Amino acid sequence: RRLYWDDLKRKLSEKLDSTDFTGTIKLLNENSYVPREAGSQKDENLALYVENQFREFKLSKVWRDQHFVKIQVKDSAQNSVIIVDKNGRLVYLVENPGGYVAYSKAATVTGKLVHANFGTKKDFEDLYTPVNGSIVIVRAGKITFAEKVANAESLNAIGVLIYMDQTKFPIVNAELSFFGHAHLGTGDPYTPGFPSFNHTQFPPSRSSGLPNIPVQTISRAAAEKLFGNMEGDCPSDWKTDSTCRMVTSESKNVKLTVSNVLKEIKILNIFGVIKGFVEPDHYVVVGAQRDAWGPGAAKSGVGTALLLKLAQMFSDMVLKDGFQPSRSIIFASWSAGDFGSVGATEWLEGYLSSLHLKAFTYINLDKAVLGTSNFKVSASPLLYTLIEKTMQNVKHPVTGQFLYQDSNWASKVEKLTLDNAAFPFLAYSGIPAVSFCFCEDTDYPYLGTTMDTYKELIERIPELNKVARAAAEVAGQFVIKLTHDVELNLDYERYNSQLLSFVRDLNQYRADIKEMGLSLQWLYSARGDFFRATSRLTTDFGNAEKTDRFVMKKLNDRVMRVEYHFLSPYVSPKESPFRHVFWGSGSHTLPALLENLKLRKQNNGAFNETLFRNQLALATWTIQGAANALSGDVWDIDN
Amino acid sequence: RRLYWDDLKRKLSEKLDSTDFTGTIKLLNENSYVPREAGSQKDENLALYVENQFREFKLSKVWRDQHFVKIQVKDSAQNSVIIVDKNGRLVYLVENPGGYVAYSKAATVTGKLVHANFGTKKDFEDLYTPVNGSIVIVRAGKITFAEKVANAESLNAIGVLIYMDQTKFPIVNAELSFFGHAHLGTGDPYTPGFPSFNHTQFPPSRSSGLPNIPVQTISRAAAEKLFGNMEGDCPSDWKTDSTCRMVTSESKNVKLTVSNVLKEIKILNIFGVIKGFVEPDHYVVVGAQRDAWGPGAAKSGVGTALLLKLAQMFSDMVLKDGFQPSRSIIFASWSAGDFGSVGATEWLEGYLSSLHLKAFTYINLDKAVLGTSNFKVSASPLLYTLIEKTMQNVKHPVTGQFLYQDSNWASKVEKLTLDNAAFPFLAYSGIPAVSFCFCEDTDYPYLGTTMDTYKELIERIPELNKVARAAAEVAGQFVIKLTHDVELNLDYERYNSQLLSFVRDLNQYRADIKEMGLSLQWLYSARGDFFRATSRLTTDFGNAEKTDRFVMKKLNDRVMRVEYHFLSPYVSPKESPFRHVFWGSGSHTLPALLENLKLRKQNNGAFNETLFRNQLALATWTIQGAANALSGDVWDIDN
DNA sequence: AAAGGGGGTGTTTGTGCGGTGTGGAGTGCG
DNA sequence: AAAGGGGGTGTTTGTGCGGTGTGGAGTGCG
Ligand SMILES: *[C@@H]1O[C@H](CO)[C@@H](O[C@@H]2O[C@H](CO)[C@@H](O)[C@H](O)[C@H]2NC(C)=O)[C@H](O)[C@H]1NC(C)=O
Ligand SMILES: *[C@@H]1O[C@H](CO)[C@@H](O[C@@H]2O[C@H](CO)[C@@H](O)[C@H](O)[C@H]2NC(C)=O)[C@H](O)[C@H]1NC(C)=O
Ligand SMILES: *[C@@H]1O[C@H](CO)[C@@H](O[C@@H]2O[C@H](CO)[C@@H](O)[C@H](O)[C@H]2NC(C)=O)[C@H](O)[C@H]1NC(C)=O
Ligand SMILES: *[C@@H]1O[C@H](CO)[C@@H](O[C@@H]2O[C@H](CO)[C@@H](O)[C@H](O)[C@H]2NC(C)=O)[C@H](O)[C@H]1NC(C)=O
Ligand SMILES: *[C@@H]1O[C@H](CO)[C@@H](O)[C@H](O)[C@H]1NC(C)=O
Ligand SMILES: *[C@@H]1O[C@H](CO)[C@@H](O)[C@H](O)[C@H]1NC(C)=O
Ligand SMILES: [Mg+2]
Ligand SMILES: [Mg+2]
Ligand SMILES: [Mg+2]
Ligand SMILES: [Mg+2]
Repeated sequence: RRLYWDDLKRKLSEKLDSTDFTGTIKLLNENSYVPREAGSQKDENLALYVENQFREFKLSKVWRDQHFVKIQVKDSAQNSVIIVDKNGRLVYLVENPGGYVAYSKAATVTGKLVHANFGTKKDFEDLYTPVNGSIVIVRAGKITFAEKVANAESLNAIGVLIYMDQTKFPIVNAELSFFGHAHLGTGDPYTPGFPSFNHTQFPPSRSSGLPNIPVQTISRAAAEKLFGNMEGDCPSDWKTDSTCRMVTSESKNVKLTVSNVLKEIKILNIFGVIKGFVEPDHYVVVGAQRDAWGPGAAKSGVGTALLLKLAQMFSDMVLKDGFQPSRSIIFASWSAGDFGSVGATEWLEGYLSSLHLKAFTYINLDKAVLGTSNFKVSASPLLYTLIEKTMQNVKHPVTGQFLYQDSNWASKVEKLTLDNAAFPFLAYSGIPAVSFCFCEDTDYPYLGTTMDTYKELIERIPELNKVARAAAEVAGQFVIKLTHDVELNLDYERYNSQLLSFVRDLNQYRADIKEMGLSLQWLYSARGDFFRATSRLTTDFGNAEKTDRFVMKKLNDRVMRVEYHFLSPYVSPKESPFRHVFWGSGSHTLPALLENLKLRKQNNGAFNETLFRNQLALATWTIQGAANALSGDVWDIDN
Repeated sequence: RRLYWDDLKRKLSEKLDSTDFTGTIKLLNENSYVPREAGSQKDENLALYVENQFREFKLSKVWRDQHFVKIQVKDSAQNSVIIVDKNGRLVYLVENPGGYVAYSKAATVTGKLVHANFGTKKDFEDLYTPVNGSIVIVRAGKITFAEKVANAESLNAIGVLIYMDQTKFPIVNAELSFFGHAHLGTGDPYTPGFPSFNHTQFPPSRSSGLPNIPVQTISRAAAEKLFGNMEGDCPSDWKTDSTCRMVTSESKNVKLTVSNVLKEIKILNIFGVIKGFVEPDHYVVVGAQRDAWGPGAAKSGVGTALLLKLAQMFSDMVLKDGFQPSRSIIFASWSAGDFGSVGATEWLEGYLSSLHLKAFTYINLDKAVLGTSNFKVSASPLLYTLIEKTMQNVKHPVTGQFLYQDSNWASKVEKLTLDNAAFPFLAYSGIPAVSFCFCEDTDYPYLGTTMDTYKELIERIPELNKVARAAAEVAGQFVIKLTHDVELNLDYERYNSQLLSFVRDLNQYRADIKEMGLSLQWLYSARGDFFRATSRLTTDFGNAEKTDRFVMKKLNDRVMRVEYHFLSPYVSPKESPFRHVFWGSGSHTLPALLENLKLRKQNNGAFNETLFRNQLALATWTIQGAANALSGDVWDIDN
């Protein structure tokens, strides 16, 4: 190898030092590209610009991907929130919101309005007033809109109102309207599990994650108007405004009118590839959402700029600096990401067989520059060692210190959530995924609104160029170290900590497990067997000669199957897309098993004996099968 | 390569010429090994003998596999079939059968007895007397017992009686009792989809294929006694005995008492491996059922003898003749095969992650010598070219002619059925599977009875040694050509015929498809795309250098994914184990789509519009995704 | 009979071929 | 207090360690 890690890192750094990220973001926030709603003309214009840029970079191949998806848009009739008397007579209009929640059911609901803090399950459980047959008003944040709506609907609430409170969203003007989607999932909600291509002819199907109650986003002024008609006083545990109130007066009601209409649109996914020199059929996917409801400077402008600049720099290094990737690099520009990563999920569903054990890592650039105080990572454990090594190399954009300051950062990593485009890659496809951001201690206030302009981003983050340079540096080092080395730099040994944590959590209910005719010895043995398999694999890697391309291919295939073997092989990928037992959603996951067992502990009566027994069996054998497959040949398994 | 195909074929032939198959079968039918019911002491003794033989052959590794499965056995109380009056009073006992149907519901049912020909759906549809609230009596054969019971149960019959008629089973004595199982599936019916290991702790689960009505096998004398109390005359279209009758007299009823009890038993799967010299992690599995209800000479003795002799010959060639397999060879001795390939299916479920894309072919030796007139093959299309090449080489055991006599043999190959141990490998695991037999035009009469002794086999098939030698020759040539060549000898191009046949069958309902807002252009394009992918792969194989181990590994992996890509990625592997869209069972298969569309054509009212639309979408995209994955890299797909 | 349709084969993938009235490769009939 | 239990850590996978009353690696208390 003419270029080693040090020389290639230096080349990446000197490419970054002469890159104008601020100019690219400013160009992406031009009037020719905003507003940039999914399937619009501006979205298609930016897709064509991205495609022409990928062609200008002289990538190995540039190709398009058209999907026809169903999304919700505002009707000609305006959604309205209205205070009505006990007899339904008009009192006074509250607000005709400018924003809306996509995939909210188009319906009119009237009833009492009661306040939940954030819509989390703890907020609903610890709430004095029962939320049934009543509209719940929740504050935006701490969970996705879909989670809030699902939690409210599971308690038989007839509607949801969402607003951004002053404390958590210190926006100066209270009339600002924002956008979200209430689909508890990813992709097109009307083509669950299948690619939504013309080939399917779009059969009548409907995802179970679609809400059945109206959902509406209202401005802070509208929320204060509603609180003016309420009585209860919010608890101090909710660090919210003093104007916030709990329950509507007994002589008033709220009529929520939602009339969003489904629209079928064409979304483009733009791809470019830098084909590898040793193993081109294996690749790292680098993706960034392109669409945005408003201007989307931080929502999609920063990610698209990072994608374009990374593609340019990597093409320059491969073509001019002599960089020779062993694997390929795919640069993906997703569309319809504001509706739940629709483009990425439909691409994953369309090409699942082609991406199976070929794409071994997804890097998400969405909202990578969102602030400057903290560097936050949510990723698969396989990427923890790579992230730690990158953090020890990349300096902080503002302070001269390296990003690696906390030795225990890995124990504070948040699980990937539905709002992240890396979640479909990890939980559904079993491809290790990483999402990182430079963020503050608080959520970005303008994210998802009409004030998410480039001017606001450059005002909130002066020296945005350096922060974007640092984000592109960590992403480029990810790509280089995942693609140039003879080893994949995926740490299968990091799942030993995950299994230990699961065993420790499950040991809290040993009395409950002993009350049933069950035992934890099989899960203990599975944890030990997985550790032994990882140690065997590390010994094999150490013994193998690096120049021997065959044995290293075998070992790298064993490493690539690690994340796939944690997808549940017992649930329907159509009904339960997120089959990952660690990071997926559904009763097949380990957290669901722990939740069911905790329900048994509380003696609430909602515990399901048979469901828990099946969960324990399937989880135990999923872990044991992952260990067995990682160990080696079928005859080498101990039992 | 010191040894080429000709020299190695000659070595195999000269090893076979000095092999005593008759002696091995006679030894396996000794009193120390019969009767050999699953989980019994004789079954364990034969498992230990097989393990000691594998160790004596000096195979690379010999290992065991213990499963604890639930099977049905006869109670202390005898099952009885009784003729009763209209008031339920005893008339006279018909028979206390010596055999039974495993997994039949233990219940007592009384009602009218009506005759269906074989229990096939056509037999029930074309039957004058409605079979509801009545016991149906069917002839054994032409479909599995489970299929008969499911067909009867779907029409609300309260019980099933099975007998072997004189015409189809020319057994001299009419008192012979036989055995079967009524589980519409494979594996342990009480651990559906999961390995049934101690790790699962055996949660409360139940397969949907278990019948809910009593099922009993009765002797021919008992059936004639029952027909003596019947009135109707069977149609001449049923080529059955003249004694057969249709419907019970109006003044008589049949009381069927079944009291089978579940028993948990330990079954052993004995394995031996001959590790390859180039790609040991990939292997061909050669399997044979060991257990049998009776003596099981043809049911399990012949297959086990063939397995032992093949293992001996291949170990001798690898150790003494210099044969150097590129891949490995696994010799598997399954147990509990009489209950629906329980051992093989539980092994597949236990090690699904380890066998995934590692086992690329399963060869089934069960009932390979069952006669001498015909050579019958049921296999995956990927193995059709290998089977044809083997047939052109192997001479017929009796006549000097080669096995390949009919040029159109491939169009007459029967689909693998539930009674075959290769069916779980093909339909569930996506591993190409082959089952062959030397059989007559009629079913083996003693198969599954207490007269399936070695004496009957040697009387019915004189020169059994030569027929067993020919069966071992075709199996050994299968193993050699699948394992020695640098190419896998799997013909992906044979699925072009399957897709053409599917398109031709679907073209019969173009008017019905046009009546709905549907089109077949996507399936036509999928067929063409799959052909283009296969042609591209053949061109790549021709261009690639054989000595280049890396590119050939890549191409062979592309070939190995072919059968796996035809498993439906949209159904639950637990609820629908047989996910193969061609050879599986369920609404996800292409035959199910055709059946639904035919239901639309008949205007019966049972057609499901939404189900058919989803079926068409999912089948179209399964075929298109298989084509896309076979074509190559994701960027090389045309659209 | 005459102008246009559905139903048709089966390797050169072919899904076309609707305009001519049989024929691309294979092939009908109102 | 004394003999035996459930609950406990967290790399040397550790699932053990129940008999001693704290300790394997880490570590309580009736
Ligand atoms: C694929 O399906 C989409 C719709 O799902 C088709 O697009 C529509 O085409 C009709 C007729 O041309 C137009 O009236 C609609 O406005 C289109 N919808 C959109 C969202 O553009 C498309 O034509 C289909 N493609 C193919 C090749 O059949
Ligand atoms: C507990 O979970 C089991 C599933 O493990 C539920 O049983 C299922 O019930 C549905 C109908 O509601 C059936 O279609 C399934 O076949 C059942 N599965 C099994 C394995 O029994 C059961 O209903 C749950 N209990 C409660 C109280 O919700
Ligand atoms: C695995 O489970 C089986 C039963 O499913 C256990 O075997 C039973 O063990 C009990 C107690 O030793 C005996 O009374 C039964 O007769 C056994 N059943 C059979 C069919 O043999 C077995 O002990 C379990 N293995 C482990 C290691 O726990
Ligand atoms: C036709 O098939 C559909 C499935 O494609 C059936 O609809 C399902 O009905 C069950 C309850 O019976 C629900 O749990 C499923 O969610 C439904 N699925 C869908 C996609 O709708 C439908 O019932 C069938 N029709 C008939 C008459 O049997
Ligand atoms: C909520 O449930 C309680 C208990 O059944 C019921 O009394 C109450 O009326 C319900 N709420 C509404 C708005 O009906
Ligand atoms: C079978 O169904 C028909 C139609 O409902 C009914 O009349 C008849 O009684 C049923 N058979 C029995 C044995 O009840
Ligand atoms: Mg036509
Ligand atoms: Mg012609
Ligand atoms: Mg303990
Ligand atoms: Mg210590």
